Amino acid sequence: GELKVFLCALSFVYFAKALAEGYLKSTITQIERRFDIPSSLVGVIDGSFEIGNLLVITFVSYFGAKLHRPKIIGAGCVIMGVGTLLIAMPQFFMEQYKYSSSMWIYVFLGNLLRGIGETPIQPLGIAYLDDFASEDNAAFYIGCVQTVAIIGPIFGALLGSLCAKLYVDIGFVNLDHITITPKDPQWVGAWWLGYLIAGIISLLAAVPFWYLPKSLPKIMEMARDFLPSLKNLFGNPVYFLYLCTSTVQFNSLFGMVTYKPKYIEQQYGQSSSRANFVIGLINIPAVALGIFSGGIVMKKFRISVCGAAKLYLGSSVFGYLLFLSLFALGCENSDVAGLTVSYQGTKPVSYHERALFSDCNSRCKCSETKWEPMCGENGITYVSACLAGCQTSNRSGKNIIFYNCTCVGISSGIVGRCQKDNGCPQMFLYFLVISVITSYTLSLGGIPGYILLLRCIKPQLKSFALGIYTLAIRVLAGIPAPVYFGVLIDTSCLKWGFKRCGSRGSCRLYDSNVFRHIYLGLTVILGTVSILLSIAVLFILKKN
Ligand SMILES: C[C@]12CC[C@@H]3c4ccc(O[C@@H]5O[C@H](C(=O)O)[C@@H](O)[C@H](O)[C@H]5O)cc4CC[C@H]3[C@@H]1CCC2=O
Repeated sequence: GELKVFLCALSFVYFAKALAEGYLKSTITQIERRFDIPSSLVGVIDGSFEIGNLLVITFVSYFGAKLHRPKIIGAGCVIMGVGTLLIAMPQFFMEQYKYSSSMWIYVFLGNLLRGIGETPIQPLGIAYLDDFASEDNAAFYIGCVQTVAIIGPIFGALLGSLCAKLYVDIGFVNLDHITITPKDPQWVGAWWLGYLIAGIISLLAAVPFWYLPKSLPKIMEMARDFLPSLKNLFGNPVYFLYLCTSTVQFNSLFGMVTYKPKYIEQQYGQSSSRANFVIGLINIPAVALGIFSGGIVMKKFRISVCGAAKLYLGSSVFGYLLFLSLFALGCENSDVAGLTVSYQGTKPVSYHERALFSDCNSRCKCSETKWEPMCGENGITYVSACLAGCQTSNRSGKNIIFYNCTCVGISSGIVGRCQKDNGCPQMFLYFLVISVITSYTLSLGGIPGYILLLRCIKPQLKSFALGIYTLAIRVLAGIPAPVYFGVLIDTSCLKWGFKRCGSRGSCRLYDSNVFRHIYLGLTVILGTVSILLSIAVLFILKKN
């Protein structure tokens, strides 16, 4: 009765939190077309969240275990809603839009408060759900909660896409005078409406926790016992080894997921939409289904702790074994003159021989920086039409065709990177299928992980363990994994882009072989380390 009510309230809170994070991610990304934002501002916006969450996660998890957990969760939800509403404050204060000073403080404070209020949700909520539920149903409840958490960001991104379709000043200025269209690239959307909706939903999600009981059928002592509790948690070998296992596995998973869309873009030549669509709307449902399936399997067969560890190890092994198969599914580099091939059509050229300037385009004073893709009738892609030796351009229908191009004749061409011919879409189909299966298999061992985490510690330290677990994920896996993955990937960049100010943008073209090698190898190595640690965990469990 009351347990189901708490489960529903926690699921709604998880949905609201994930919707807020997904909307933030979608809006920041989609605002790029009009407002050229420095890479520092987006980084600081994300990092204020991290500081706010990490500074209080441990204290809330520990000092809130014996307090009124539902009321602390409700207060955290209220703080999250207040921060989300504060994020949208600058809209009401800035002047009407017409087509970094004293205005981003609102955004930073709103994100800081949101990160602070996010902390009591997972540790205290999961501990409360586990304490008063039967041993069989705890896994199922945690599985449902984590499935909702995984699903949420899809709804957040959908809300972001819906809001970006509306004009920024809707309600403030009559839309009849507005003559601009979203296709016109001076358009900016109503980013504040989604933040207001997310804040309202987060505030409404805190209502049920005021009526939930403290338990189902002082601070000085906590301060004194904090250190012995930490020693007991780290004195437990199962907990420490599973913490290391999860840290390494999430180091692998965050790196794989973060740069998966870019890997698809560069390896298989797919468009920007084609990759984000198959990642957000295909792999995330697979992850959610894997989590739910793991929870259902744990509940139905009454799998014990040893069985949970065995399932974790098996899921990890059978996921990374399938991920190893992605090495075979690789397309070769597209024929690009001056970077991968020379203007004479020679097969791969070394580093020292990069001949962006050639004899055929010698009469052409071209700029090195711009990247406008085009390929001629010979099937060789060129950096831009200027370096192709083209003299005249004709606009036919929706396309532009360049004539009298000297380099290709060594003479017509089309704009954009024309497709890879030697069966690359066929390989892309198998890559997509194997990636979906790998994501499902790897996410299958998610709830057995939590069961292993909760069934091998003394109960009065469940909350203070879970928070540490979360603190372990963000400090060691959530934050670092994108950084060095991106660095090692960018070591394989052949041509860099630039922004309107001069700082280098995202790399426009990578070497397919080195990119695939690094991206798959790092993930597989981290997965192998995680598998070894899981084997150690299973052996220690069998010993005890
Ligand atoms: C970032 C954001 C979209 C853009 C919003 C914005 C956009 C512009 C802005 O002011 C302008 O910023 C420029 C910049 O960008 O450098 C500076 O050059 C200008 O001098 C400054 O007048 C302030 C804000 C505050 C809220 C921001 C939103 C919060 C959530 C979101 O998605």
